Amino acid sequence: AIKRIGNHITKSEDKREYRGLELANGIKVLLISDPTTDKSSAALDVHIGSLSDPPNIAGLSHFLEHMLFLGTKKYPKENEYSQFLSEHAGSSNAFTSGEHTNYYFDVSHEHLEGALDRFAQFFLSPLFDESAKDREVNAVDSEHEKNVMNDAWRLFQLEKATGNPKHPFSKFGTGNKYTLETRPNQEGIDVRQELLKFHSAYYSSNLMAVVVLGRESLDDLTNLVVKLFSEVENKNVPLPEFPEHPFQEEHLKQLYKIVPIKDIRNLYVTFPIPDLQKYYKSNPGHYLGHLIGHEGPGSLLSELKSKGWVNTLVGGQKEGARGFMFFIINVDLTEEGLLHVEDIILHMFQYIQKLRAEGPQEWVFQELKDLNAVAFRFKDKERPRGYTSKIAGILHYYPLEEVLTAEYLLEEFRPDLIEMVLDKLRPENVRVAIVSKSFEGKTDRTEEWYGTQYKQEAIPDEVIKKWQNADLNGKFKLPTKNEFIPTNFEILPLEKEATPYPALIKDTAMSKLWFKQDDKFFLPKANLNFEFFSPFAYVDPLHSNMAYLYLELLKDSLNEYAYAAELAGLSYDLQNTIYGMYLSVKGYNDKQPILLKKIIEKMATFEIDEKRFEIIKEAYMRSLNNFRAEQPHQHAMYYLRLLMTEVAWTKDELKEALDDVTLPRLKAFIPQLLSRLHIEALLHGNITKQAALGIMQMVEDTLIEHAHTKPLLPSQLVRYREVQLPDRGWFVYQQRNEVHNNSGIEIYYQTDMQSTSENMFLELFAQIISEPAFNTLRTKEQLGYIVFSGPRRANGIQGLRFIIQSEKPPHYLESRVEAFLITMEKSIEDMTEEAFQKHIQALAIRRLDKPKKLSAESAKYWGEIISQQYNFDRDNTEVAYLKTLTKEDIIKFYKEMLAVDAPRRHKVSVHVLAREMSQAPALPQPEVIQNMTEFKRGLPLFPLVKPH
Repeated sequence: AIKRIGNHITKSEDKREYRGLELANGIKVLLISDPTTDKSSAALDVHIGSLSDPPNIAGLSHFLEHMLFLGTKKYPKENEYSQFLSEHAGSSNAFTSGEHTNYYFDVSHEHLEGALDRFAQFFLSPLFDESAKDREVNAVDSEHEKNVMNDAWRLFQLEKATGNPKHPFSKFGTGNKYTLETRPNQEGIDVRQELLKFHSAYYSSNLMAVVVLGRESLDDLTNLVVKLFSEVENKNVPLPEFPEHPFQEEHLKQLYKIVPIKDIRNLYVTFPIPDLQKYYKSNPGHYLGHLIGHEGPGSLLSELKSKGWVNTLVGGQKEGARGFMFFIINVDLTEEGLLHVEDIILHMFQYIQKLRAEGPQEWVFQELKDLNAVAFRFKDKERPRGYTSKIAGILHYYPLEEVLTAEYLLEEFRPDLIEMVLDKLRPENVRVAIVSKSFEGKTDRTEEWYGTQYKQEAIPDEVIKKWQNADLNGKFKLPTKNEFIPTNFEILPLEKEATPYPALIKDTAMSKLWFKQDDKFFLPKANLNFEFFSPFAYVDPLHSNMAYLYLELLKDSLNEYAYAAELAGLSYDLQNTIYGMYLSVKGYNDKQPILLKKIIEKMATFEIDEKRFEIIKEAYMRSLNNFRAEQPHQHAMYYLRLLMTEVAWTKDELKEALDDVTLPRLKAFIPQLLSRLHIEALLHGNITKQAALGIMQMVEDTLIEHAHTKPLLPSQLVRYREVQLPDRGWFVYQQRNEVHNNSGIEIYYQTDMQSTSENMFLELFAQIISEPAFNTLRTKEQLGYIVFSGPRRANGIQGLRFIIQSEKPPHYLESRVEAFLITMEKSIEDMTEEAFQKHIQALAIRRLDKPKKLSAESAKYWGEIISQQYNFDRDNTEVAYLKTLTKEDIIKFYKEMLAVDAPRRHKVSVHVLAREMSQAPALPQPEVIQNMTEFKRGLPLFPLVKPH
């Protein structure tokens, strides 16, 4: 079905040449040409989802697109494709939606022909082997098993599940092992003959969406792949649509009271709405999402904050099926926000009435049109993974020139659409869902798969009647026009000062300031990473509690102003560290000194409300004891950063210390905190050197203006040290989770500080323990799913750790860890020069890459500024050291540091018990650890690093 069509594609700043076409067998094709990209890619999306399954077997298309990986007529071996992307660093994956299933992969540089040769003939010959089936059923069951207690997918499926049992929306997407293979054979149904049925009948027809991120040209890749794709044969399967929303009045105007897993409280408002996909030109859904969840003066959220009932919210247009679509409003609840919900709904109806008074607005449409104008015009680049799959997800509805101006460009104003959705948004169309933990003994209708319990209990008419007629206005106003719109579009020419790295352009006894500007990237955006530094931050639980509650109520106050900036592409973040408080602003070049001036002056002189303080106290206090409940890999990493620092406060003691925190103590504390402190900042983007000096001066002068901050002396530039191990010891202890029936472990190894040898040693060892541990332990030995291996780099200290959550005895697990160590030990001496050379070159390309997004490289540089290293030319350092390595060196690495007969043994594991609690030698005995403090009492501390 070899057909070819291309022309100019509206592609914004980008240099990547593009073409789109479509083959006569129903395959959407996008041609990407770029002569400067390393990794080439391609990604096929079938416009068939898991709602198109047969009514008896769930996740059948899901399981087939799993099984469509393995086995061709040309290469019937199992991982052959995948191993071929293990040769050249590729990483395929695929995902499934209600109407789509989307394969995607990449490839090293030019090797596309191979993977495409191993990818095209999936349609001709599926095999359905022994091993594929018998391992993939375990992979699907684990895929569902990690989705058992995940509350997002849980509440997702609960939305999926409380509808029409007749609508094909009512299919179960993933499927566990009970529905996957236990259900057909107990019914006598052959799984494989169905697989052949499903593959033959459904897949082959139409609605594919290929893209090809290639780095050759357009024409040569074109007449390769059109030729290469004629074996897919059209069958004319019609386009699957739904002519009605699944809520045919049995389920409308309804409430639910839901008990979650994590102790959260949410209220959910849902509208099933027909499609406006044909109206992608005018797009009322952006207007609705823009207008509903707005946060300004006279807004709904301003009143709910003003009554203190809702902390934060998100609502808006939810994408759905071809026929129907959704419209959500999801709000947070306080105590009597849990108790006085109806009036909240009344306030929502007042906001609806506000929308009913002014009707649509045009200056809003021009404003949002200009925002998407500029913002679509100024697009940076694309991710070689994820972007292509996303566009290919949206590629179904648009011609080959509309693939970029997808929804990110709007032509026309259609107030009749706004009249339609205004007419749609009525108390008739509301779905309600209450999320609270306290509904025990009260909910009968239990979920079948997951097991949550709920009740219908339809709203009586008195509330309804009062809801329709009483839609009036109180103190609600239209959201004022933005003023943070930019006119700064001027590219600043690079100066005589052509440094490739930020120089210390300003030094005081107060601060230290680093700055660069983008020679490559050329965007009107900038980064800001202010860090407040204070002794008093981590001194105790009590002042740290006050710091967290301070910054919480700080952002909570300044949010209602912040929303217009956040809507414009002006981000900020207040955070706390072990050091002090953490600020990271990022965004455009418009009101940068101005907004920053406001921020600094606001958190400089800041005030507190009473009931606001009560809410921040109670709410984070409720957020405290949730940290018993997380997964033990997360909990174990918390213990890892617990043990491997100098001082560390546990979450219980920190939890208990809020029993006495009153508002006057904090309000006395605050300027004392603000009395002295340090700021050290990295500024990166579209400004100048002298204006940066003025911005810094501005900031510190603003501080001295408010709280009369004076500089620090360089003896209170402290850092935390890290714990020495007694050179031969292997120490461990255990904690116990209540909820999970799984044990976790993290297996720490102190090598050394980052010296030039140790970086390439540990990196090389990390890659050689990367793939075979995934190959033999998690895959082959089937230990668990949360199996993790690899490096640890913290506090200027290298490390090696192994994160494994499973249902095993942990010492049994240790024994096979050590067995894997012996396996690797033997696997060392078996290395040829090909493993050697390909392995170190793949390590080089893993390490070496020039940054694509400016926000990424700033996070790396920032991550080095907080670690006080600053050696930005570590890359040349590492590559120059890398050429000087042997294999016997890594035995020299192995023996004294890693082996069991080690004089220099620095071994340590961490156990985490489960809820209820092939040959290994005799390792030495561990220690019991009752008091971690009395443990750390007599233990040495590491040196710190000479800063580059």
